[PDB]
Amino acid sequence: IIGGEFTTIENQPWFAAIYRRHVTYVCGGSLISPCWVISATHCFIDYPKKEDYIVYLGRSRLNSNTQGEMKFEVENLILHKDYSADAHHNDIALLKIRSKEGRCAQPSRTIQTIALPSMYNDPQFGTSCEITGFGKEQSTDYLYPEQLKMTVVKLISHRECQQPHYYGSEVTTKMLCAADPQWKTDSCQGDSGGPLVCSLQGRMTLTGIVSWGRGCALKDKPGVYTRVSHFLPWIRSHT
Ligand SMILES: NCc1ccc(C(=O)O)cc1
Repeated sequence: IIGGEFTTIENQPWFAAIYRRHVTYVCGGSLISPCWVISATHCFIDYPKKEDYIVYLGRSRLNSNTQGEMKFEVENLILHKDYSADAHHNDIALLKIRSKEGRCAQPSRTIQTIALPSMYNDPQFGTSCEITGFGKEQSTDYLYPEQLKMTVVKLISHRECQQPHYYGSEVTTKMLCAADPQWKTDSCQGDSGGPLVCSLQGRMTLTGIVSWGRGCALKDKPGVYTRVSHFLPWIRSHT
């Protein structure tokens, strides 16, 4: 996350930190139900083996065990069959979580689920949503922040993101663009699979999943996100 502010897991009780054994940080995710964390397929396409991943819930730091956190193995890693990169397409994945004691996640003050959107129901452009992650704080940074971060970004119309000086055609209607009016804050390397949460009808909804973007916080190059209300049939069936 470029710019923005620091936060703890209580301000995003649904944020999941995903890691890979041969143990490093992989991507963020979102808990949509006790046994399912939703994320981005490009995060796992290179190491499809569910056995190498570890998922945490209620964790606010990248390399320190946050009090009250739950650790989970991936009982199942489901990647979207129609995925394709180069501007990732259908960048969505589902991870079924299960602890060593074979249990899923149990809600607490630091672990809650996030609601999915109603079909094809997205806030109007210009709406302010938030993004969470352990991503880089600066494009030239080598390290990832140790503390979780979040920032605000405004939804951009498909017509506006469609423009050439923007992302041209790389962006599809199954995608949502979001960015800062001054391009001073945005998601970056390490924030993928993370949630784009917007308030829809007075309800916090998982509107988008960090997917891709040209660099970070650069003019006319918004962050692109997998449009969740366009993959509900895929989510319900697969869960
Ligand atoms: N602004 C979206 C975005 C998400 C992820 C990356 C990246 O992993 O390198 C870059 C940009």
